Amino acid sequence: HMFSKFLMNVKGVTPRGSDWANRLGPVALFGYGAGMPRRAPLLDFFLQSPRDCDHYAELTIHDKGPIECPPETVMFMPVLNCGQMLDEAAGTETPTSDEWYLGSLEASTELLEKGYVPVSVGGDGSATLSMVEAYKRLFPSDDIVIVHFSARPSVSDPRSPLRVLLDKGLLKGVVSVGNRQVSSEDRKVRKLHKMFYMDMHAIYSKGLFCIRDIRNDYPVFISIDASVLDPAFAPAVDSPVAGGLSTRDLLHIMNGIRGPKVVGIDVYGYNPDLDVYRKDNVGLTAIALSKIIKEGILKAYSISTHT
Amino acid sequence: HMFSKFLMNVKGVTPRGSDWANRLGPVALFGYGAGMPRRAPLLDFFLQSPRDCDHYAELTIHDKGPIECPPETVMFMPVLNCGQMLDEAAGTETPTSDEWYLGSLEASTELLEKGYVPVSVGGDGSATLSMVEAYKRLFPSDDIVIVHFSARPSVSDPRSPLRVLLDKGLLKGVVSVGNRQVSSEDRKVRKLHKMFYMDMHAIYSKGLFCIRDIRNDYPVFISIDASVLDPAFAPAVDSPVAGGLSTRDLLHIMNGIRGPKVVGIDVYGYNPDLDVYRKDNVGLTAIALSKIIKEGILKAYSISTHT
Amino acid sequence: HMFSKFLMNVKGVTPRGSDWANRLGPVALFGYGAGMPRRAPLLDFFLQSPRDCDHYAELTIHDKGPIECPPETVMFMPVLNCGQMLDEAAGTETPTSDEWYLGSLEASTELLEKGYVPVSVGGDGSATLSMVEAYKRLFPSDDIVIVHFSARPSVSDPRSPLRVLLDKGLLKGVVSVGNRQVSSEDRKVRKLHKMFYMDMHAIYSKGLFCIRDIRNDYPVFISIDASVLDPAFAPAVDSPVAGGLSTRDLLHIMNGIRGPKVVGIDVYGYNPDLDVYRKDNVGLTAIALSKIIKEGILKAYSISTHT
Amino acid sequence: HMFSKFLMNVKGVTPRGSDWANRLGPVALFGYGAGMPRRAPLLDFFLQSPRDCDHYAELTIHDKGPIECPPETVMFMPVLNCGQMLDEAAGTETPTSDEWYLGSLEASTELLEKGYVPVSVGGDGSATLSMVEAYKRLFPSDDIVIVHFSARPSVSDPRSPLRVLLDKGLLKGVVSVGNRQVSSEDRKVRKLHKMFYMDMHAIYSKGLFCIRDIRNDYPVFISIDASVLDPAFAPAVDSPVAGGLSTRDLLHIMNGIRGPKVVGIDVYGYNPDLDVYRKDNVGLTAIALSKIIKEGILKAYSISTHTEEEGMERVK
Amino acid sequence: HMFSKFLMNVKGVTPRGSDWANRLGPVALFGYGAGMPRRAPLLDFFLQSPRDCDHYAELTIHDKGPIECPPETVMFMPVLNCGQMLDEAAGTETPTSDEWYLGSLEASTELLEKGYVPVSVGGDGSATLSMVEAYKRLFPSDDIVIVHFSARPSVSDPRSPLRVLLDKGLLKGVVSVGNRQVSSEDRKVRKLHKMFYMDMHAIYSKGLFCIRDIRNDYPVFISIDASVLDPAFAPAVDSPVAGGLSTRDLLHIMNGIRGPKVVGIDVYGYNPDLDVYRKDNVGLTAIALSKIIKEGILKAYSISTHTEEEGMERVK
Amino acid sequence: HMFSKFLMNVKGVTPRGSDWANRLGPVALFGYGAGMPRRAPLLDFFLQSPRDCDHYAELTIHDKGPIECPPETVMFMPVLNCGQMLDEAAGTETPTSDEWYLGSLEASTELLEKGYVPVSVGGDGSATLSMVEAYKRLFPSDDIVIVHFSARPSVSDPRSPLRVLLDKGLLKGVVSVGNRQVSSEDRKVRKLHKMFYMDMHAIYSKGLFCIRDIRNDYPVFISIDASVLDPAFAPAVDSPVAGGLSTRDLLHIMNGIRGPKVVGIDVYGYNPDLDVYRKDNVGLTAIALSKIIKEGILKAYSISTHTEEEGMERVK
Repeated sequence: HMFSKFLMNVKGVTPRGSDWANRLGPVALFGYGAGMPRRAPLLDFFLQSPRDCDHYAELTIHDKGPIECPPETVMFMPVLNCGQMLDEAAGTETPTSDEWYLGSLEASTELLEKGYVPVSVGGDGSATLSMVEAYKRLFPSDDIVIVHFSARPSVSDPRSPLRVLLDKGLLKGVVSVGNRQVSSEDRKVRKLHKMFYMDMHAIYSKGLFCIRDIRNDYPVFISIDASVLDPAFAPAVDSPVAGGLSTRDLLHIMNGIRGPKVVGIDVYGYNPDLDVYRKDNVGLTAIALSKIIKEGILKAYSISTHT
Repeated sequence: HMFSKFLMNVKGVTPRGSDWANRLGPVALFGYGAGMPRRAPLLDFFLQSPRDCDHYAELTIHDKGPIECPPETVMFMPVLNCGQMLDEAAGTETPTSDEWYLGSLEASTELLEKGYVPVSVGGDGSATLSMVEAYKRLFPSDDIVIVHFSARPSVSDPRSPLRVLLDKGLLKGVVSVGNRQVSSEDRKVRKLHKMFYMDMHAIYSKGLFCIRDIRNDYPVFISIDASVLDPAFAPAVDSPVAGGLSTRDLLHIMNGIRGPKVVGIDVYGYNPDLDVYRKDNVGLTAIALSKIIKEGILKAYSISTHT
Repeated sequence: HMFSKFLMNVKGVTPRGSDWANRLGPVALFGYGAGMPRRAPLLDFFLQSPRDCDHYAELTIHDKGPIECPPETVMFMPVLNCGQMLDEAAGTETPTSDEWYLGSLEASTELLEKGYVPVSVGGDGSATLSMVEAYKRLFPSDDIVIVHFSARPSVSDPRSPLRVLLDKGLLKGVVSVGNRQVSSEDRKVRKLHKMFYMDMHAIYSKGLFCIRDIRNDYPVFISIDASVLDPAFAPAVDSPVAGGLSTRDLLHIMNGIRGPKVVGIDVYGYNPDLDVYRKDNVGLTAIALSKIIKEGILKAYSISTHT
Repeated sequence: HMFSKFLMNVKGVTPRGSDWANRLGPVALFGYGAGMPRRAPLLDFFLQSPRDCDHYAELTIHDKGPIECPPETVMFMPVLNCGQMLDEAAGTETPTSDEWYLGSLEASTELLEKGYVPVSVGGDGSATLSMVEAYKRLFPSDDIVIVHFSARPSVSDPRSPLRVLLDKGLLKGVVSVGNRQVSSEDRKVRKLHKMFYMDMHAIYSKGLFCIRDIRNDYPVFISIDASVLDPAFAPAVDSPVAGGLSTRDLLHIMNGIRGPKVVGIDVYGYNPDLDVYRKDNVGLTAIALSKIIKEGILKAYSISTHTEEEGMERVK
Repeated sequence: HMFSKFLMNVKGVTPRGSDWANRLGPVALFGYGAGMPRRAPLLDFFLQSPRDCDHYAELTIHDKGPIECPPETVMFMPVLNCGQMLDEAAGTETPTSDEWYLGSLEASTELLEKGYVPVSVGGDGSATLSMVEAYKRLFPSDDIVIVHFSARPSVSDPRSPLRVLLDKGLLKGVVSVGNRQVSSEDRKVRKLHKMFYMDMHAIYSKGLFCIRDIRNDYPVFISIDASVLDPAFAPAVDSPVAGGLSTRDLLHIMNGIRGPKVVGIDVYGYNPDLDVYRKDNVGLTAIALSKIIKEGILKAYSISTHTEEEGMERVK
Repeated sequence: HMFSKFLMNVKGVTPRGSDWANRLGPVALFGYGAGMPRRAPLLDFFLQSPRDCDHYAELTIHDKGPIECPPETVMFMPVLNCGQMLDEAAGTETPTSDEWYLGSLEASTELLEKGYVPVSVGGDGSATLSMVEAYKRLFPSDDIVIVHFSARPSVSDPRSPLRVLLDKGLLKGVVSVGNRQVSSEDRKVRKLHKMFYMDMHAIYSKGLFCIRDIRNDYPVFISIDASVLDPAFAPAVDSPVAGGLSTRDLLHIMNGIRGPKVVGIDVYGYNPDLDVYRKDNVGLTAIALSKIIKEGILKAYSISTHTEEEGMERVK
């Protein structure tokens, strides 16, 4: 409804240039706000952040096409900024969770068929559900695995984005990283669906930096909940749980993610009303998530299935 | 005096059910406020926190008995909430350090003879002195060792809780973990009483996650000062010292604590007036200490002398 | 101009006692404010901080001489407090970057010829330029190497303190530690001047605590930018970059710095208007940098070329 | 014929008792000499070696049943000594390859149907083909994985035991350990049959005492060629290849073998005429190999699919 | 009698000078052949081996005093060669067990009272019993710990040297290193006398180059059985057990031995008739053992209770 | 004379083709027997050993050219077998030291000018002096570093090959690996010529599989004395020193050798009369050494200055 301006802009996105096949990318970036306050400054804060990555590459942000492939010598990575989905000036009505879903499912379908890798910033994680279904519908043959970073397994509620994808059998497998609050009900669902998981204490006690190897052949959807970070690095989350990952811990682990291609990326769990602020009113979580998004984009451009 | 309501409630606590012998536990929880502001929100914040532990077990909080042993298949851990010692509505008079001592010594004696493991939350660390003496008086034959987590050795002042226990010879040994501010006077007392210590830089440079082994046969009292954490994780401490433990560091190390039983647990050094707050007025230290308390309780239920 | 009171005080500093030759030290401490707000509380906050180091030694702060060598049994380390360079009560005029330079170059020249090791606290890093030139002019034969801790290489701008020293060929070599934002232009300058660097992800993935060895024979200038720390530990920096060093990480690495003597120390990049504050108005970065300064001083007293 | 005395003794073996209900074991031990000199003293030398193992347990060797399942915690491991297959006394004729096969096939078949874990000692590796086919014929349902210790992949030759098992499609998977002489034809067969391998240099550089905890749920056959050991430890092999495992290395690696049960064990590649001998005529390889056989027997009694460790899942 | 020539030479040894004031050493070296063949060439072969050690120091062998305490930093280690105990020339009679004991007891007694650290070479291990009792008789005040390198616990037999020392209550503690053949009766004695042990498989899995820094304050006797080494390195032992230490492994582990001083050293378990020989008749075990004896002597000159490292305390 | 047949065959070698444009190789292999018994079978035994290497590549031995540069990805490594230097058939006179030198000097000179990497097998180490001087005479511009594997520094004697090269100032640097017998005169020469060294105990304690990634840009000569290996792996050396590298250890360490190219390789210190033999008269050292020669040849074909890893610089 007030996604309409955002939706029509994605509809007219110039399709993948014919030199982007046999090539990872390009990356399509947009803002997602489901379950979060209307004022969502994370996407804009990212666009303001420096574009030099941890690895020796640089993001190139374009508000509109044409998005064309550069030489692999200069190593630039084009990002098409599709902006916020919610037109914050088109009204005061709050979109229902079903409206967020439909709008997200439509934007993902469009960006994927156009040949872009969709990267959603913000929201409560419901975006994961919509753009995984969008890929599965467009490519029913492909097997999808989800690498999910969170403090919680988030598969307790049958209406959870991860739980819905599992019950509908759209996922080949699930990799849960950094859980540190696991209920018995979570364990039952983990057993039933046979999920692979590495809880926080397990990662720590077995060399946190000693994570590099093991081969994965299936296209990967990367779902990142901000709560996977320790509250000292990411306070702006609902019901924080201490003893989590550092920002550098998270970057290292996600750098070791293997696969033939990235299905999509979801960064979420961020609430500006819960953040810790510097005296100049900049939030800690925004700073942390800004670099996570960047290295997520780089991963979408450089992911390999085995080394 | 205004501990009277709290004290009479402990007096009527139903003694250990006859299926709790040959069994670790149960755990008795109460609030302690000596040397700290009257508004002590840490205990209440803990009771509000999620009860799923790092390990696959769950705390079960009861305000009153009966506290009975469940099957070891369901793995529940009963915690008897005895509430705050200081009746914050009974007056405006501040209890002296001697009154805090007497009240704490009486509550500990009662909870121990009832068959409970006492866990004290809050205060300045003086609670350590009182419930160690309460155990020693009730069990003069048993040898007690203290595992003490702090940024400082805290044995300089002859009136320090740790120093008093040492001079009175109630301790078999002392394990100081994570010191990073050691005076020459501290070193003299460490030499005289032959304390085992692993300073912060020593822990770090010799594999922080490489701490697991070595056998201990003596019942352990766990004394945890919040200052042992780095100020980035626990700012709410008097005279903070940078370069400390992360929350995950602390959880890992305390998980490796060995012994036949836990004498008692002291979590302290927390001042709400010194904390760093999120925009929704929740303090970082409260979040950190909330999980430390939980895994301390779990340790009291699962501690083993050697593996 | 309003450095005049500070400058005349350094002019009358009692020269190195004749028992300080064949001996590392003493250390001269002063405040530097170039490129930063006039209210610079870092130096005063350090002087207020505890003086017990990580290692079993203690700083002894003297506002005036005589600064004489104590026995190596008591292990005291004299620090001559020269106070803030900018007389915050002498006027409202802001010194130009050229005035900061001249004033700093003059104070360094004086403190060095007096036999002191200069330690500058605060500013934007321009102090590095002035006291390295002061040493080179006084000792043209000696070869100088810089160990530089920063999130950025800071050699992009031809007017950067590090870049100027390089182009003028006053440095034997450059060790950049903890970069995590490297532009292509940075890489070109790193290649041209043949700088040794260990970027953040490289340090982390190859055992962060596994850094100890390798021999260095050249006198070392230690330049520390606060941005090298993760924003969770040091938020008070311009344009923060997540995924940085912890305070303990930094202390460990700098402890492994080898050399025959310390040329000088620069701690900078701190802006009180950008810090995260506790409820009692103490900044996190100030706490972190306070201990970095202390162990920097200790390094100036105990540095060795190889073990 | 040559195997007559041995076979009829194997027939009369009283099947394992009901006391072994859902229990690993027991183990049946016999000599196998295909492709090797007539004097095959490795079996005799093992039966003379100490019974105490690395881990705290004791071998108990028996020539005849009943094989009593010991009290739950005494840590005894009964072994049924079935003796030598070839009876050198009766006859002077060397069995053909196919005769060795049929002999090993029937012996393995009988012991398996009686509920024994067969452990073959000696030979050139042809035993691996026989007893794996004996198990697969008796239990077509079970999926078998082979852990193969050797200096060579031993699948280049179309007539090789392992290559035959793979071409017949009788194996779920193959784990080759300690190869250090791999031909191009080997590598062509490796990808063709998708077999897992950890070459010798790869084991060494990635911490020899750091071999993973991958969970295996398929019954394991353990095929051990002596050539996997360095010639300094096991010189009694044809065409020795330097740069191999130490006996300690091998014991550690085989101790990490995972599975619900062992389908069978084959220890081979030993030739007395190629050994290095002490002044009292005891060979070094035989010393090393008797230790290998013993810990192989212990593995058959205590193998497990994985070590359950809370907080982390296990890759299959 | 048989020990007559050796004993009277030991008697005439000029006691260590005053220059050794509060100093480790010196070391007295002698041959000991109890339980072993008459030709015992290990001592002669050691005296022929190079003097330069692993760590930068040089052995200086002497047959007669005075043994001058070298300048503080020249890194010379004087060794007093006391020769063979049994004189094969004088007489053809084999000494009984008790005669070996009394001979070793008196020799050890004399060298200790003269201020020498006794290093015995050869025999079956009976020397450990003698010189430990010689030290304990001379210094009842001192508490002794024994570090025992062997493939076997060697305390099952009530008549075993180590078992006798434990039953007589002459030891503060015992550290058994490298066991890989442990019987149930052994384990019963181990808990009964509360002896510390690190079996071979435990040493290997937990990083062989990762043995701890536990502080020891008691004087150490070092009892070294050659069987602790793998048969590939030391085949000249009775009943060899595969899967042992390399010579390098052993040198590293014994280099980590802590203590105020060494009470004595015994290197045994070597039999020339069981060795593996090169074409020029040099045995492998003798090569390995001479290196072991040398680094044992160096240990006696430079042993320390602990390495003081700031920030962390040391477990006793 | 003695080298007549060998030399004139070396002269007629057709120089490497233009297909080797900016390419490592090819390798020329020849026997060298200075200081050793007349029967020198190490070369023959290597030419009989399997061609397949540790890493996936295959040796292809040739007696005569043309040596065709193989397709870019077939992983063949052509080796030119130049045979034995000394022709035992023609004449019964032992060459003097200087005659060995001149023979090796001219052979090395010819092969280098033809664009071959010379690999010498056998001798006492004198070959190192010859071919390094042959390279330095042909390429005075290039700075050479020597990687020297030995149990001894081998620079005490003023007449030692390495000491001569250092005194003549023909080397940029020297990396001594695996020393375990270092005299005081050695240490005096070490600081005097500022040579880098990693002694055996230092390699072991600091993780044997943990040797660094230091970048080297100078052409490397690889001088390999068999004594660097433990006597259990290589007993056929003069005055054996226990506590050395395993064959595996050595292969790993030499695989980490960095450089733009190999100037030459010398494998020596082997004496058939000092070896330990199997019952079929095959020596253990020869087995180990043929593996060493093979991986040395592979190193000459695939050596690199450093592994470029993003984010961290390399110490030169």
